[PDB]
Amino acid sequence: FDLNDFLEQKVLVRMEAIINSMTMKERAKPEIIKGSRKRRIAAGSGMQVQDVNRLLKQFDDMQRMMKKM
RNA sequence: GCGGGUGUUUACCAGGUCAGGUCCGAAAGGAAGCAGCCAAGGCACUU
Repeated sequence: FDLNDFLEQKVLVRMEAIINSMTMKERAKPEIIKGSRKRRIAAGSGMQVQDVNRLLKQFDDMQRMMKKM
């Protein structure tokens, strides 16, 4: 379960836009997303880095909920 | 070696285009621009 499936699953428009600025590798291996990438992304989707982190924050909790059944 | 071709590779770090999202604007319209793609470079092979 990567950022892709989570993509298929109105704050949504923004959560989609953020993921839509990532590369295929970033959507598949979310951990490789550190500072520099975050800035590229944040700016790429007209967002604030803090927002991106929120997005990553959610997907993480969402991820865990998966790895429990 | 020069040129051509082919496979593959490359988040951002002044190439082009720019979905989605963003900014300015009441609006009409403007601005920037990630991913993709194209191009370009790399690693090889080839002619």
